[PDB]
Amino acid sequence: LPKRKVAVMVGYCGTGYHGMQYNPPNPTIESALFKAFVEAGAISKDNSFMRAARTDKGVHAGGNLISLKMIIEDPDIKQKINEKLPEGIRVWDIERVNKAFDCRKMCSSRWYEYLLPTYSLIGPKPGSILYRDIEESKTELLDEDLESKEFWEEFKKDANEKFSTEEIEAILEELYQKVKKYKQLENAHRRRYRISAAKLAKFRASTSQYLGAHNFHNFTLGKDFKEPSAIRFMKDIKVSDPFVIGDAQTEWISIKIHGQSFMLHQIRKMVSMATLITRCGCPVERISQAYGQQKINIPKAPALGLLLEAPVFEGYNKRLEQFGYKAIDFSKYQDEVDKFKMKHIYDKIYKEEVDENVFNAFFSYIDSFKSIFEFLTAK
Amino acid sequence: LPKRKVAVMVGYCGTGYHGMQYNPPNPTIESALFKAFVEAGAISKDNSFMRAARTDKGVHAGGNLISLKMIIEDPDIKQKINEKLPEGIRVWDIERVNKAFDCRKMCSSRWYEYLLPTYSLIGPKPGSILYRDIEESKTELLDEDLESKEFWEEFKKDANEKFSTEEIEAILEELYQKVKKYKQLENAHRRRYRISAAKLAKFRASTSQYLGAHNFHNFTLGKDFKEPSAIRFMKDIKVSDPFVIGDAQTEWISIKIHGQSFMLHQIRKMVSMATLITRCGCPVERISQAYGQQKINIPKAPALGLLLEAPVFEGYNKRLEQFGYKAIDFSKYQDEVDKFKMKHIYDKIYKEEVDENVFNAFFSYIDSFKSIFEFLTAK
RNA sequence: AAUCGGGAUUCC
RNA sequence: AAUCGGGAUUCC
Repeated sequence: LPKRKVAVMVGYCGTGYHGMQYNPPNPTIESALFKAFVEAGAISKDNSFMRAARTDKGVHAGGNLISLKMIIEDPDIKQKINEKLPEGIRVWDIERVNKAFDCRKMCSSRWYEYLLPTYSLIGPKPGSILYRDIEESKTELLDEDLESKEFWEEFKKDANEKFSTEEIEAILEELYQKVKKYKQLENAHRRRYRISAAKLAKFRASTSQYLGAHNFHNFTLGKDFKEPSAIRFMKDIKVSDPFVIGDAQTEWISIKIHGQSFMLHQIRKMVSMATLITRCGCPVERISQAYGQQKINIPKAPALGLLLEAPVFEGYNKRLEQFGYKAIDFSKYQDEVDKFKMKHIYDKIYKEEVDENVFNAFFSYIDSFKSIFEFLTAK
Repeated sequence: LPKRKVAVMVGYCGTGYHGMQYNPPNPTIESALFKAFVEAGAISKDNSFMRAARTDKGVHAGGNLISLKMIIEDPDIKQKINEKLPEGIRVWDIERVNKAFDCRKMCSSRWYEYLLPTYSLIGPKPGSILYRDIEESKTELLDEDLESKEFWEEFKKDANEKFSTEEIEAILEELYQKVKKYKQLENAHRRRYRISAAKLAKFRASTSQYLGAHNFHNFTLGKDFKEPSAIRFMKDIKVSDPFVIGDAQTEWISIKIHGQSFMLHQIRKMVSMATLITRCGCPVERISQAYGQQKINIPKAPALGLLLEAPVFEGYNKRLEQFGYKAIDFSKYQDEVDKFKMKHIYDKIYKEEVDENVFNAFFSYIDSFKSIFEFLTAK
């Protein structure tokens, strides 16, 4: 059998793996793919290549690309690779490429998707360091939050009807059980929340303010203003209408992002900054100042909701001849990709939000901390 | 089938797991054991217990204890659990216990074992921040290192005979390949090393200075002097004679430690401090001052060499009646445990040292850093 | 991606 | 045990 270069389109669930890039001994998506290539009979041995995107730990992807030389001679090869692969990783197709094709260089654009529970937009709890800081803004009258005021007031109403004035604001048998029941009560109060139209409008205003070509040095752990890479371009960004899904009936929103290229954890930093602005009520224009002088520390959002929709290859497509090599279009798989998304990615995100408590953790930590200086009605 | 409380003795390889304690969704030794209990038919469902030691991520254990109620009615049950378990986790035996038995409380003592490559004792490289600091000690004449002087001089001799004055002390095709070949040369020079008797004597002197009852606040990430837990007692500690094992013919030493109880990463902090004292040549008595006033930051050693030999249960053994319940003695399995050690733990440590480059990483990082103030011939 | 020094949260 | 703010190393 001869060697033949080829490109493999793949989809996977990022949960339970240490990223896309091969990095032993920790199990990675590439490691599992390689293990499935020798079980189907397309790889030789020893060692060896490129990839469209290097998705971080836990990040899923409806679409990703690898490029390698394999024995593409068996008519039923992709079926064998899929039978030798776990249910959470699928190979959509195997299309041939040329020697000039570079997976990292010829990546024109990228489509990402972030699932976000709507209760992430509720303001901080009374008694938190961020609330008292926003309260300390009672000098310069900023924004006022009447929505989260009624939410936390209703939670305090429910707590006094379920507890009997237990000073359970202290921890380190039944007191453990009391505090756990209290935390479960807060989590259920968050999961019962239904977002308004004004909060969604503010969130979409910030997301729209992300659009265009800007310096994104404050949305990455990297060099500052006078760096080349910091300038990047967002082509499209859309926050979907909220929807309720799951047994717990949590409410979610889907943020679809279209970009040229991306920095380290740029998407998560952007989504976190948007949620932080929407939460306290800081002026939406304060996001533009994040492009400005003073460097700020914004923590990136949980990687659980991050999902790489698809990489685009406009440059390689146009430069392709009329006959001989097919174009790289991910829209030609939308049926199987949508089914796999719904089954293995989306449902896993819902279950892991309900159990692993990722998004509750993230914002219970934001209130106890650097980034407060930006959203403190003064910077 | 009725419920029956029991204690399971277990052994495992820590590589590829996130610790002993059950912590989903990350795969743990307890998670794999539970998955193997329902595949053999000893657990019901839903959820649920104690454990002798909570071994950190990557740490292996020739012996560990769990306690749970299971259906111990099938005569060939342990064989089924072992057939339903990966090769890297074994159940040695399943002996019954009483309701009073507490795995964490009645743990009398613990035997740990650390495998350490001898090249960890070689002093810092010329041009490192720690060398120049030890060089800055050319005022107060401390210790002088003639052993590592000839080692690094011989490496510089070999580099000039293999390279042609390439200023490859700069990085960020072939220059990458040049630097990689240079680093492989340094690693091979370390692996060819054979420890002397004086260095081993100094290492054993420090290890012996660990013995007795002392305040170990500087050997844990925790509270300082005026804390209760900091006082702990070491009963026995022995560094074995060096031995050469493996295809790469690396030289190792085995440090066996016997203690009452242990703090967070106490063993690794102790081993790292011993190696740090032996390396630069700081006075062995400086380890005693680590029990003293000034708090110091000592980084814990790689968890790869750490191996929990066995927990002891002297209190539960003596308080046991003459008939009815068997004593918890781990020495009754030494054959199978030694075979499993040699095959799955020790060989894995050797392979992971050669490949994953753990111990080379650790000490190449010590030279570039807080802890230098202790071993700088002045504190 | 992994390790380590500290600071913080969630599950333990 | 996991996440995050920075500082450092190893493999990339």
